[PDB]
Amino acid sequence: STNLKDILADLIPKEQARIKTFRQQHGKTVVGQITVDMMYGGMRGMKGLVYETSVLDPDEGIRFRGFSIPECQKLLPKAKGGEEPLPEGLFWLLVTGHIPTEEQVSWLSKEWAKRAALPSHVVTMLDNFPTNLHPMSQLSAAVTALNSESNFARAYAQGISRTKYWELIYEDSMDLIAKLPCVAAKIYRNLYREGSGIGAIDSNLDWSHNFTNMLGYTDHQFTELTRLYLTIHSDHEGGNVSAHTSHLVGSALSDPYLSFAAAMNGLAGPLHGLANQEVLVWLTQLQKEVGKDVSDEKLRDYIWNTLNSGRVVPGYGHAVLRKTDPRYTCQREFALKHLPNDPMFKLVAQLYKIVPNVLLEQGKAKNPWPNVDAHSGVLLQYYGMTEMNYYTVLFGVSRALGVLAQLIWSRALGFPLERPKSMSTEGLMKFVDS
Amino acid sequence: STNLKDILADLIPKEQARIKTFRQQHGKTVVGQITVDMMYGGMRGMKGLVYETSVLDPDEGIRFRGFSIPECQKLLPKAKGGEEPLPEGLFWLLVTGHIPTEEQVSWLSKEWAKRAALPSHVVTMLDNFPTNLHPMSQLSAAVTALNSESNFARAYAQGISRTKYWELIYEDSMDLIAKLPCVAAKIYRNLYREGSGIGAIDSNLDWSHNFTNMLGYTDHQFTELTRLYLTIHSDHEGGNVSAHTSHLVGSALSDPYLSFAAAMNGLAGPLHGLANQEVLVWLTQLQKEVGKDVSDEKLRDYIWNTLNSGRVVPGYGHAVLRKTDPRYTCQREFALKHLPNDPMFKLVAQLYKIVPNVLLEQGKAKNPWPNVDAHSGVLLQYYGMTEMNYYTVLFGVSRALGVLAQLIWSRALGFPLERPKSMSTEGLMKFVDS
Repeated sequence: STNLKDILADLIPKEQARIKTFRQQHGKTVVGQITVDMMYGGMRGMKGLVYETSVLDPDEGIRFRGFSIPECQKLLPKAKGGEEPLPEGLFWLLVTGHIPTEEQVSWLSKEWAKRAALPSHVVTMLDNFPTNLHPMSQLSAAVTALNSESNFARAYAQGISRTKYWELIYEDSMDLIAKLPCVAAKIYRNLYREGSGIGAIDSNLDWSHNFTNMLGYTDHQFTELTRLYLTIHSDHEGGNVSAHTSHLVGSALSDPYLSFAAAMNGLAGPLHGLANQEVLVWLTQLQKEVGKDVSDEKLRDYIWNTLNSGRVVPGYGHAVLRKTDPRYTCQREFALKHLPNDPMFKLVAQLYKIVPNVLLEQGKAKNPWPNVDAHSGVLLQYYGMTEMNYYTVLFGVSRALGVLAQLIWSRALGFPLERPKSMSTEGLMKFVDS
Repeated sequence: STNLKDILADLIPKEQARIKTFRQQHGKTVVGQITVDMMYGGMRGMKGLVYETSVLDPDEGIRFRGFSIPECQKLLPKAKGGEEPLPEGLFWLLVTGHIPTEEQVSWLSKEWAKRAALPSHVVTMLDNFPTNLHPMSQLSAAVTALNSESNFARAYAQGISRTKYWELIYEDSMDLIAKLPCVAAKIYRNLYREGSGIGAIDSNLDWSHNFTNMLGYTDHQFTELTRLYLTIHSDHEGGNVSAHTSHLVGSALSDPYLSFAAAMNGLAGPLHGLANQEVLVWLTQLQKEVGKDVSDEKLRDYIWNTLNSGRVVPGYGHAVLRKTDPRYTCQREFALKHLPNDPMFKLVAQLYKIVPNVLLEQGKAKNPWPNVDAHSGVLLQYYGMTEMNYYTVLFGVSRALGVLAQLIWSRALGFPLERPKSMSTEGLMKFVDS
């Protein structure tokens, strides 16, 4: 059927019954050890939470409810006259575990169009932000202010059953996804197009297309790039700072608006949300140093000199994943068919030819292949989206789809408050003796 | 000396050297097991992080760098003509591990006065928020907007040494603590005093007194209640949602403004920030049901009936702490000397007489004593602070002191990104076989 809520309602008791019998048997089964180093080291390598929407497969990349990225590219529905997978369909996949039909994606598109509205106090707030305020701060602050439209918040205050929490979490999550393009386009134009207006929603367009229209972009291939981008950056397990922050805040029964905004303050941190920008800065510098006509030998020399100097090539290397990131590969294929003669893409492609063979030869990088962030900037830049501070806002709007799909499930399955135990240094030294 | 930064700079390399040798020896020492139930159960009972500023002692209550609450009441400096401990002094204690002198508290008071300023865009934003927007949302959104004044953010973007991060984290944290009363009083008056102004900072007053003036309160004993309140709600280990959220977001190198605002979205959740309000609602109902002249027997009957009905007495019970919460006791003593004939306090006191003996007799509650949240509402209500939505904003302003004391230390000690490992249900079932 074309009602995502009905399907979701049917799947929940079944997953509840699967988890109930699993924990009965294996609840006290041990899955790991905690060390002193793990406590000092940011829980590195500690299995700490259940996050159902995605899992990293060391041989194939990130999987979306079992489906690899190549599989999602082929199976997820497209726009009419398009060939890139729609985010609507990714969202359906993460909530249900099932690839949706054309009829389901179209319905979801219409639903997000229906729900897309901003109250006048958020509009006013956004127009009064200074140029001085970072776009990620604008995004978080405006989403926090939209919790005045949270119906989970208001219903909880009146009293509702634990077993029904997921219902209004789903409703609030759908409304938030619907509004994100409006909030994000508003920020873009207030900062980078002199306060010009974002125009109106067209209810017959998909999410991505309404977003590029609101941004003021016109090129069909930019809209196609945005569909791909938003689908592939949508989720990457629960351990990363943006996912875990939404999870943790969500666990206190804070509504989707509050949870997502907290997540964006995490994504804004330079150790989580700047990888795209860092690669692009480094490519731009490289191009200046070495020139646009560079020989395979001269680039190899520069890479070798970089590594011998003890610096790293940004966007390359991984401890776990054993092949090139499919999300990188998706963007490479886009580039080859739509901007194969762009000079910055040629540099990116030349790096793909040369760097990994150098890295295998040095023999240090556990796996010498590039990730998604090595390829994303040159594509945005090609279509005139050159405001690098804004890149993390796009990642955010994408990542909403994954974190909110999980959040619905967390509440459906009754996941409790996240409350690990902390220790001081002095305390942990005493605990060591026992 | 009277420079907190200098003292802090002297202590850091010493704690670094203590941690270095500790992890050399005991780094691979195991401190616990992780079970499947712990993953499904919000990391309950998993030792997961190092948080230096406070530790829960099962026999004495929460300790602030080793000092119990009774010790902090006697040793922390007071205002002239006061007898309640100043928050300034608590902050000094958490940063240094040392009880400050009078000269140090006074200096800290002057520093927070010096730094207390709002830019015009935050003022405008606060005045344009609707009545419809919850005060906790107002607080978080305005603090996120103040990251435009973060000097850690701007310095990081230009490039600074890992070893110097704590310096600007300290600066930004001091500025944020300084501004919180302005932001919080602004919210109070815009919501509950028809938009009237908060007036100016007096540089010769302490933090609490400037806050009550800005709120529009006049009673000396209210200012004294606020000093006590802000000192005792300041920190309670790292495991709670507000602390852990600041810690986690902080770990991505997000600045103190972004970290604290994310923390407030966590505190806003009903499972973390509503305990005060819930007790007060329940006391008000109780008073109606049973009357103001209630006999010890009639109240005992109502408590017994409540428990036999299988409901709980809010603000009573604890799995770990084996005596009455000192933070409760602090408020009881305040009440006995300043509002001993208040009818709601008499009810609170009558409950203290009767409930715990009933709970020991039922023999279920591991420990039958009350916590801080059982006593805080009746005191706020007595002085005319009756806007219960606002109670969580006060808790927030207090909790800033503890979470930001830790955050400075996290960066001084080079704590890395918090990144536990997540698993799907399906994945965790497969991992079980191995």
